[PDB]
Amino acid sequence: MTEYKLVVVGAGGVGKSALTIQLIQNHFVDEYDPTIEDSYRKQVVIDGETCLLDILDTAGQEMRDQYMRTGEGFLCVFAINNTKSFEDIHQYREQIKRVKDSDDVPMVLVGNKCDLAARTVESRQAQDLARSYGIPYIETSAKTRQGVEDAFYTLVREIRQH
Ligand SMILES: Nc1nc2c(ncn2[C@@H]2O[C@H](COP(=O)(O)OP(=O)(O)NP(=O)(O)O)[C@@H](O)[C@H]2O)c(=O)[nH]1
Ligand SMILES: [Mg+2]
Repeated sequence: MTEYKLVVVGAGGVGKSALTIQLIQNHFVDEYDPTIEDSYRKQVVIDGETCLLDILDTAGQEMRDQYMRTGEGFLCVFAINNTKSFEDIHQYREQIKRVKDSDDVPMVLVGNKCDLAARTVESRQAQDLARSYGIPYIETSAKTRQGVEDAFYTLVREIRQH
């Protein structure tokens, strides 16, 4: 079956693992557990297509290039309550394009932790940034599961159109 190699990247503590585990295990992890490198494989049916999602969950701690190279699509995540994680987004995108030798790689910008009230990053500025990159923007919450499937499925569809 079709296998989609997805890579989750972004600053430390934005919720990369929480989003992935919510998608794979149906539960919100409210634990301090920094990631070094973890991979998840799950069979799923998306729009009638039986496929295998091979997800690489990466570390936020500044081996990256190696895994970005094989990745077919990327979820670039930041937290809506951490301005620094939003700014860092640019550095991650630039590194992905340099490693993939392309100006256009399947990508989705993910604004996580939208269940929080203390927002420092307006949805407008994130949407504007996404528009300039030419990629979709989706707000998620690993806690309420809001937008979780949306983020991953949209990335798969982006890969299908590339
Ligand atoms: N309220 C709320 N907390 C979240 C959300 N996603 C993650 N968190 C919390 O944020 C903290 C860090 O999440 P985690 O998934 O470990 O982040 P990471 O980006 O994977 N960290 P690392 O890069 O070190 O591997 C945890 O306490 C987790 O519960 C969310 O949508 N809402
Ligand atoms: Mg993690």
